[PDB]
Amino acid sequence: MITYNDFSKIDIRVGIIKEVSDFKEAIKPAYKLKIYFGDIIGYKNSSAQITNYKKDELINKKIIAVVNFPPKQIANFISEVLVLGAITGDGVKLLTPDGGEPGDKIA
Amino acid sequence: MITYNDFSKIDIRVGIIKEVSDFKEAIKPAYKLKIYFGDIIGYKNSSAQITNYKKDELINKKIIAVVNFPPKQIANFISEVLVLGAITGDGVKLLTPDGGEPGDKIA
Repeated sequence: MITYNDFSKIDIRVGIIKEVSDFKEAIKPAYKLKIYFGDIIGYKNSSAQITNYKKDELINKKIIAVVNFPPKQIANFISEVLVLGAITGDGVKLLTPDGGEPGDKIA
Repeated sequence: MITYNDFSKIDIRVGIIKEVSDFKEAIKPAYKLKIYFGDIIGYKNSSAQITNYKKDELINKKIIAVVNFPPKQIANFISEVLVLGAITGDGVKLLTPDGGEPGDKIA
């Protein structure tokens, strides 16, 4: 129902979470994440509904994100990337790469 | 580059690799993978350039795949889904979910 070309339009990278705070103003329970995506992209912020994880579980965790969306305002915060996770019977479960560095690209 | 809708159009699921064999006719080194995506989608086949993994590393592994591409013929084989992995300095590294069941959808 899409093309292989449609998927190539999406820029999906490995990132590493470096800071986590509560997103107090958000409707949904959420964290503000500051994520490093390597020497060229640098740091981007994200809103993520992943409060099933404790903050200490996310520090230095390698995650996967869409990095070429338009910035999304949510209250007074700008979410710059979308962190990918599966919607499961036990909440959102992050996607992780088996290995890789921040800024590595999904094929 | 895109909008959120460009991403939402892509159907990305958790699947589990059930069978792995060598894709002997492919010019790139690749495995043929039979992957279970839950009781609605069922089984799908994929060609994956992940021969840096041993076959016994992949059996029972939860992976992430795009499930709504058109089928892609590669030699005499039809690859039905795209298994997602990061392109790293040490080869392709599969994406895995932290948890989830086959057919669970990426948000």
